[PDB]
Amino acid sequence: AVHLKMMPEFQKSSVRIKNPTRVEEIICGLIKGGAAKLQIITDFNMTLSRFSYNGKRCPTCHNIIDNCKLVTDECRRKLLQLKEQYYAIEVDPVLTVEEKFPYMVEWYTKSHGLLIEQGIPKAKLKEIVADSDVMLKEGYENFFGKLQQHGIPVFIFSAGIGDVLEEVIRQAGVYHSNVKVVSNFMDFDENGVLKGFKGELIHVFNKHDGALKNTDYFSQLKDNSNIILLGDSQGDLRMADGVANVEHILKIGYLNDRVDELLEKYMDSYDIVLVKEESLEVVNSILQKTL
Ligand SMILES: Nc1ccn([C@@H]2O[C@H](COP(=O)(O)O)[C@@H](O)[C@H]2O)c(=O)n1
Ligand SMILES: [Mg+2]
Repeated sequence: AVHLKMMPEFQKSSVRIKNPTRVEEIICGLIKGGAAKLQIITDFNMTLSRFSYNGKRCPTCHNIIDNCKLVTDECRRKLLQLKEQYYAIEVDPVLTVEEKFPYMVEWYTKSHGLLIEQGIPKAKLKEIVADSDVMLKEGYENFFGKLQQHGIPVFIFSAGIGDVLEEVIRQAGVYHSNVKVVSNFMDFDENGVLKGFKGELIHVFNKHDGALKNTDYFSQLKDNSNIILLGDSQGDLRMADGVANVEHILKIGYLNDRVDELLEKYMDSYDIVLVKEESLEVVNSILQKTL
């Protein structure tokens, strides 16, 4: 049997679990299925990457571009101001998802407009990422390493910028063959210069959509009926909506901001809530028991 009381990673003050006996049962289910039945569905920004480090806020994939040498200071100022205004709406505890939705569309349209005007070259993304302040969560090597060792499908579903994300994990040497990325990918002109974004916009509150547009991926993993889902937003709860068959699903949520106002809602919707936590130690311990 699984006993959370016997696992010290589960007793750390950052770990908030509303239903410990249900979390035990789910983890027991994952262990029973082992590698053969497991798949991962995870968010990127502030879920696999850090929210802050040494008392400083860390960048999202968009922020990497916002802050880089290939954007003018005037543009960066506009982008900072958009970030201030619209992040405040994104995390606002008083608004509903449906109230936030149009403002998120609008943030993305305005910010992507401004990035396209700057003409970001594809060939420069490597240096831009190498010079950024992006940081992955503590334990990321063992997370991606254990998963690849056992061939576990990992679906990274991000409303950020796909080219940036891929370059972060590529440089960190964890972009292994088991990793699939779905995000907003840049569209480049004949010069290799940013001219737009491909496909349909993925934003904070429409991941349900993209989840269903990936049923080919999910239909090939019908046997992978045990799901670990990681996110930091309420909008990440929908990332598993396209899975073919769900037998056991564990939802782990990183609560990084407005903690007192959001704790109850996060504890009601995620099986495990990780409060101001910059490591993957909890999920890594579950993997250790499972694989
Ligand atoms: N222009 C933008 C648009 C979104 N974002 C951030 O990117 C995040 C989406 O990426 P994830 O889905 O990977 O978390 C949003 O939660 C938002 O805070 C940003 O930092 N700048
Ligand atoms: Mg996120």
